[PDB]
Amino acid sequence: DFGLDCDEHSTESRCCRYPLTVDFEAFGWDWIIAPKRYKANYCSGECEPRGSAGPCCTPTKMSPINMLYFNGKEQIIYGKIPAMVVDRCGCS
Amino acid sequence: DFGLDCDEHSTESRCCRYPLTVDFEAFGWDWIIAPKRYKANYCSGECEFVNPRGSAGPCCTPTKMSPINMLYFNGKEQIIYGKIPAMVVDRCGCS
Repeated sequence: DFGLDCDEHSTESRCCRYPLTVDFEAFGWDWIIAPKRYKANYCSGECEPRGSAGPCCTPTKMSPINMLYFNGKEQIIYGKIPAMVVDRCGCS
Repeated sequence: DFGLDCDEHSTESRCCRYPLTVDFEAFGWDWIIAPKRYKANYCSGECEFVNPRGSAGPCCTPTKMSPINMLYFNGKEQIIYGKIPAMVVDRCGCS
């Protein structure tokens, strides 16, 4: 099947996926040209190398984003950065 | 911190650190010279509260991990000696 999606107003106790904007500009990371901002989302809820065996509401599928940024050497980098967007949440 | 250690068959519900041996020789990775076997451990237990991780809910996860040095083949009479990061769980906690 699929993962569950929730808003800030859900009274959902199970492993669910919530919206979240990651703001690089707000972090102050100005070496990042684009994007200044993107939708990352996150996982939260209960479940009835990485060293965790216990079930946990974790991203079960993530997708990359393309970024444009400085290394400060008059060197601008355009790259595909993996695992930046939580597309789906589930337990282990 | 929240560093509890448990052995197997422990009666424990809280976030604890359990033993686990990773055994390259028994697994058959004969290209791995050393270590043949090492203590990796893992985290397990419940966590109460009243970017490429993207998890907010509390979870029993390693709060500290350490590397191991490995000696292995690429099969070209090429033996590689390197520091391999995050291979040993040293401590477990909720965050």
